[PDB]
Amino acid sequence: ADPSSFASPEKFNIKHMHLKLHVDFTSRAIAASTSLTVRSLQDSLASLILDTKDLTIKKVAVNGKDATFALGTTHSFKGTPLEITLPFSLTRGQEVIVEIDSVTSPKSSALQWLNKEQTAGKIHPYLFSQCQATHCRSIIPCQDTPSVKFTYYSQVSVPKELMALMSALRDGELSEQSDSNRKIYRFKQNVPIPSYLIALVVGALEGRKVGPRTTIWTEKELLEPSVYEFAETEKMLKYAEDLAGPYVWGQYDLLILPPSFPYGGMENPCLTFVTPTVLAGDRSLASVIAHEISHSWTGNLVTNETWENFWLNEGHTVYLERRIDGRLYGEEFRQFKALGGWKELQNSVNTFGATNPLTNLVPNLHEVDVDAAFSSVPYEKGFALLFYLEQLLGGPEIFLGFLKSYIQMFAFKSVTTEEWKKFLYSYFKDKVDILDKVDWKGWMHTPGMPPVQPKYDMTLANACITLGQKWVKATESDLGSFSADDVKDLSSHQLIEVLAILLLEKPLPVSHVKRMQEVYNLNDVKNSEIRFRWLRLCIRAGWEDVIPLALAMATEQGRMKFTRPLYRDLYNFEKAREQTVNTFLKNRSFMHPVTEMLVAKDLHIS
Amino acid sequence: ADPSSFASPEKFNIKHMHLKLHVDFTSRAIAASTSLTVRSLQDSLASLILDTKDLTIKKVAVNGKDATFALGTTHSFKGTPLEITLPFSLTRGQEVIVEIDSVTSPKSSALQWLNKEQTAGKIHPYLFSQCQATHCRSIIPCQDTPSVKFTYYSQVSVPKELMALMSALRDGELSEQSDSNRKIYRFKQNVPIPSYLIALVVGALEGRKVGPRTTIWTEKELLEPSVYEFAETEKMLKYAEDLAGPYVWGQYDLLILPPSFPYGGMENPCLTFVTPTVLAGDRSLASVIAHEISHSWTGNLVTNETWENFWLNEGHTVYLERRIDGRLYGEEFRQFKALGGWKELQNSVNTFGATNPLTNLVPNLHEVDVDAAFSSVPYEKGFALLFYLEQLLGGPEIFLGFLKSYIQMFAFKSVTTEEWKKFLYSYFKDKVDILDKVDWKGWMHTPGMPPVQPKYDMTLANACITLGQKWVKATESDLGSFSADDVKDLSSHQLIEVLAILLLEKPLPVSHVKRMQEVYNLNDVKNSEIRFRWLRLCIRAGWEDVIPLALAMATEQGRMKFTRPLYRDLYNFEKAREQTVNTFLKNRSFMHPVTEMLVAKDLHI
Ligand SMILES: CC(C)C[C@H](NC(=O)[C@@H](O)[C@H](N)Cc1ccccc1)C(=O)O
Ligand SMILES: CC(C)C[C@H](NC(=O)[C@@H](O)[C@H](N)Cc1ccccc1)C(=O)O
Ligand SMILES: [Zn+2]
Ligand SMILES: [Zn+2]
Repeated sequence: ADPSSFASPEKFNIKHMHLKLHVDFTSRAIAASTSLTVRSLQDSLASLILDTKDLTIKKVAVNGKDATFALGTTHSFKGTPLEITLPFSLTRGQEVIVEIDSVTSPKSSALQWLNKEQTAGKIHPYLFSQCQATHCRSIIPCQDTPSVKFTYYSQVSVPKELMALMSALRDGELSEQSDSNRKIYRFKQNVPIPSYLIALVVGALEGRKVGPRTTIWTEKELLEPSVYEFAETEKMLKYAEDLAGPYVWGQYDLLILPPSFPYGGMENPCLTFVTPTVLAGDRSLASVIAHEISHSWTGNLVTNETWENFWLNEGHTVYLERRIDGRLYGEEFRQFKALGGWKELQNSVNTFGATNPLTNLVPNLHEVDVDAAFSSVPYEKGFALLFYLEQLLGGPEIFLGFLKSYIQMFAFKSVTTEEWKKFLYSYFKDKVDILDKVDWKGWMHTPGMPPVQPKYDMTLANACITLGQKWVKATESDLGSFSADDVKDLSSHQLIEVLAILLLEKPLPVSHVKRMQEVYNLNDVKNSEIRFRWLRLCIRAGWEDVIPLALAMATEQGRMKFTRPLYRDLYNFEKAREQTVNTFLKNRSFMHPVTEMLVAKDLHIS
Repeated sequence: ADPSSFASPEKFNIKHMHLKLHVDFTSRAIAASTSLTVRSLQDSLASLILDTKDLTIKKVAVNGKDATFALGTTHSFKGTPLEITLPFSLTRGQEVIVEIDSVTSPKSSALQWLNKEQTAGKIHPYLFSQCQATHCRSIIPCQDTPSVKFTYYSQVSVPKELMALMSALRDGELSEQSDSNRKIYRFKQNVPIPSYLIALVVGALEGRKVGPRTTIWTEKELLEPSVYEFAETEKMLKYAEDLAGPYVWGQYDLLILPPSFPYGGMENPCLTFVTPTVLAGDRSLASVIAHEISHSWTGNLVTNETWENFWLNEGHTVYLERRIDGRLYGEEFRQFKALGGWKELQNSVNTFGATNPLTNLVPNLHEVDVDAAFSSVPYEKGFALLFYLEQLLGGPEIFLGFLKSYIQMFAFKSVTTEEWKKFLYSYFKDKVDILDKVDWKGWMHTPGMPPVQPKYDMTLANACITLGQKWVKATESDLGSFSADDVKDLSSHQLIEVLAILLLEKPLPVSHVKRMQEVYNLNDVKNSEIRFRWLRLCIRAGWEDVIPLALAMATEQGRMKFTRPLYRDLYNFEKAREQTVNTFLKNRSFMHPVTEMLVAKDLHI
C-alpha cells in the first residue's frame, strides 16, 4: 500500500483505460469519460477506492446501471478518496468495466492553461500536463500509485486548428460529428504504464523528423534552435539500447514546452517533455535527453513500487545516463559527473538536514507531500550505491550484466528495494561474500551522507576544489590575485562544480562577489545551470545589485530547480523581501500550479 | 491470420480469462464459466467469433445481458464457430467482459479420462489435458490461435484426495457451497500465455522438492524413481538462464503422467508434463527436461504467430537444448546430437515424401489438420538452419548473442519468420554480405532435405556408421563375425544412431535381425528410444517373433512417437495385420482421443 495514494493495490488493479477527453479552453476544463478495467485481487470485494484531487465526479456506471459513489474527507495534499459500491461482490481475480464521467477544476495541479498572450505564437492558447508524482488524480479518477501499471487508449476532442499529443503512439484523427469547430486525435499505449506517465499537450505545434523514430515538436519560433540542440537524439537512443537492451516503446519524440514547465525533462513514454532552459546553443545541458532516454528502461519499463522506492527509478537512470556519457566524452568525464553527484548529494543533505529522515535512500513518506519532498538524494545517493557496488563487484562491464538481467527480470512490472536486493544477491551468487560487506542499513535507512565514498578520478575536479578554496579563504588584499585565467581553462561543468562548492560553504563577502563579476563576467553567461548558481551566491552574499537579475530569472522561467530556490533566497534577503513578494503576486496567476503552491508556502503567503 | 483458427486477431483481442472449472469424473466433463476480457481492435465491432470443438454453450452474457449467439457451418477438424452478436457497437481500444457458460463433451480431444483400473494399482481416477496445438477449443470457447496471448486466473472444483494442478502458480486451497463432492484449488498466471499453454491435471498426486523452484509431482509408486531421474532440474534451469537470460515464470515444476500421455514432454508454464517412458534409470533420456526448460523462452515467452511458423518455437528450443547438453556432456556430444538430428529429419522426409509441401520449413496449413501434419521437420530443418547460420556467422558465442537479443526483442509477443529474418539482418548488419549468400528459398519453402548440410564432428558417430554399414552389407557367412564387442562400449545415444541408420537402409533379412538378438540381446533393453527402433527394424525385416513384443510396447505406452509408427508398421505386416486391428479394438476405449483418432487414417477403417 502506497502512503501517497488512497487506493489499495493489494485489493484491486486497473489493467486498462479507455479515455474520452473533452478539452475546453474557454472553460479551462478536461471532461473525461474514463472506462476502467478493474481486476479484483481480494475475494468478495464490495467497494472500489480511487484517487481524486479537485475533481468533480458526475456519474459512475458498472456494467450499465449506475453505481453508488461517495467522496471522503479531503486530505491536505493526497486529495479526496472516491468510493464506488459495486452491484456484485465479484470472484477474484475477476475483471469488470467501471465507466466514470468526471470534469477537472481550472486550478488542476496537473495542468497549466496559457492564453495566446502568454505563448510564443501569440495567436493560439496552449495546454500541457505534468502528472509526476501524484497529479494524475487531478485529471482522471485512478489508482494514482506507480504500483498499478495499465495499458490505455484515448480519444481527445480539441479545437480543430490545434494539435494534440499524448504519451502514446498516434492512432489517427477523427471528425467530431457534434462540433464542426472540433477535431478528435486518437492515441494507443499498448505497453502497461503507471498513472504518473500519462501526459497531454494541446497547442499550435509543429514537428519535423530528426531520426527514424524521432520527431521534434514545439512552436515554430523554438523549432529551429531545438533541432540543433537535440540533433544527436538517435545516437543517444542507440547508445542506450547497446547498454540496456531493445527499445519497446516504438517511438521516441521530443516536445519543448513554454518556460513555465516545472522540470528540465519528463520521460513521458513516446514523448519526452523538455524545458527551453537547456537551449544553451552548445548542447552542454543536452545530457537531459540521455537521462530521459534511459528512463525508457529504468522507470518506464521497470517502475518503482511507491515513491519511497523512487531511487530505483532515478538512481539506475542516473547510472545509465553516466554510462552513455562514458562511451561519449570518455571515462574521465564519467568519473567527474560521479564526483559532482556526491557534491550535489552533499548540497541536498545540507538543504534538508543531515538528520532529516527525508534524506534516507528509502524514506518514510507517511503524511508527506511528495512535491515538497523532492531532492537529489534518490538521484545521487542511489547512483553512489550502484557506483560503489560496481567497484566492489569487478568493474562496469560486470555490473552492466547485472543491470541488463535486472531490466529483463522485472520488465513491465513494479519493484521494491527488497526485490532489487534479492535479485542483486541472486545474480551475484558467487560474489555474495562481497555483497555481505556493504553496510545496507547505513545505505538504505540512515539520513545524511552515505557510509562509504566510492573511489573517483580527480583529474577534472582538482582545478574546481582549488579555485573554490582560494575564494573562501581570500581576504580583501588577495582579491587582486584573481584574474580571467582562473575560469578560462575550465569547461561549463567545471564552472558549475566550483560554484556548487562555493554555495556549500559559508556566505561570501559583498566585495568577493563584486570581484567575481569584475574578472569572470558571470552576469552575461546564458548557461542556466551556471547563472542560477551565480545569482544564488550573490543573494546570500547580500549584494543589492543582483536583486533585479534574480527576480528576472525567477519570473522569465518556471523550472522549480531554479525558480523555487531563487524566490526562497530572495525572501530571506531583508532588502529584497518586499519587492519579491509583490513580484510573485503579480505573476501568481501566470505560473504552473505546483511551482505556485510551493513558492507561496516558502514566502509564508499560501 | 492462423488458417487453423476461425477467430480474427485483427478484430479483437482476449486480454484476460477468469476460469471457474467444475470437474466431474462420473460424467467425464468440465463445465466452465469463462469470463473473457475482450479488447476491440476495430472502430465498430458488432460480432465476436471464437473457436469451439465438441463444446456445448449454455449461455453468453456481455456485462450482464442475455446475449444472442449462433453457430455457422461446421468444419471437419477446426470445429463449429461461435458468433456473439453484441448489443452495442464497441469502439477501437475499448475493453468489455464476456461471460460464457459451457460444458465439454466426454470425447473432448484435449482431455483423457482414465479409470481407477487404468491408474497405478486401484486407488483413484485420473484426468490430464493436452491443448497444443488446437485442442484448447475442446475445453473452453477462445481465440485458439498462438497469435493471441492472455493472462489468467482459475478456480477448479476437485475431490479431496484428487489434487488439482494448472499451468500457473498455486494461489491456495479453499472450500465449496452446494454439490459438496469437490474442493477448490486456485491458480494465478500473470504472464500472458497463448491458449495452447493452458493445462490441467486432477488425480491422486504427491510431490517432492528437488530445488528452490522445482517440485516433482507424480503418484507415490512413480515418485521415488522420478526424483532420481530428474534430480539435476535446477542445474539445467540455471544452465538455461546463463544462455537465455532470466526465468520470468517464478517456478518450474514437473509432472509425470500415466503412460497414455501422447508426447514425451509438454512445456506448460510453471508445470512441465513428462512421459514415464523417459524413466530409464540412468538419465540418458533426461535431455527432455533441458528442452521444455528452453521453451520457457522460445515458445512461451516468444510465441509462434501461427502453426505455419512452428519452427521458430521448436527449432530454437532444439538449438537451446543442445547448447545445454553441450555444457553438461561436452562440445563432442553437442555435435553428435546435431548429426543425429539430421538423421531424424531424413526419417520424417522419408515418411511424408521428399516432395510433400508439408516438409517445407514454413508450410501452408490451409485446410490441414495440424495433429496429422506433425513431423521432425520444424524441429530438425529448423535446428539445422540455426546450426548452419552459427558456423557461417562466427561460432556459438557470436550466435548466442543474437538469440539473447531475439528473446529480449520479442518477449511476451508472437513472431512470424519475416520478423525473425528482419531481426537476424538487423543484428548481423556487419555480415549482410554472408547473409545474402544463404539459399533462403531452399531453406524456407522447398520440400525435402535442406539445401546445405552443416559441418559436424564425427568422433562419436564414426563407430555408428561403420557398424550399420557392416550389417547392411553382411551375408549369411559374415553373421559369425559380429559379437557383443560391436555395441557393449557404445553409449545409449550411439546405439540409437546405429538403429536409426539401419531403419533408413533397405529391409534387413530375418537371419540378420535374429543374429542381432543373439549377439546384442536388444530384446531386454528397457531404454524406450532403443526398444522402439529395435522393434520397428524387426517388423521391417518380417520377423514373426517380434509381433507380441511390438503389440506390447504399442499398448503399454501411448506416446505417439512410439505407438503410431509401431501400429502402422504392424498393419503393413501381412502376418500381424489381423491381430493388430483386433488389439486396437480391445484398447480403443482406454486410449487418448488424439492417439485413438489417428488409427482411422493409419489402420484404414
Ligand atoms: C537529470 C536531469 C537532467 C533531469 C531532471 N529530470 C528528471 O529527473 C525527470 O526525469 C523526473 N521525471 C523529474 C520529476 C521527478 C519527480 C516528480 C516530477 C518530475 C530535471 O532536472 O528535470
Ligand atoms: C523434442 C523432445 C525433447 C520432446 C518432444 N516434445 C516437444 O518437442 C514439446 O515441446 C512439444 N510442445 C510437444 C507437442 C508438439 C506438437 C503438438 C503438441 C505437443 C516429444 O517428443 O514429446
Ligand atoms: Zn529522471
Ligand atoms: Zn518442444
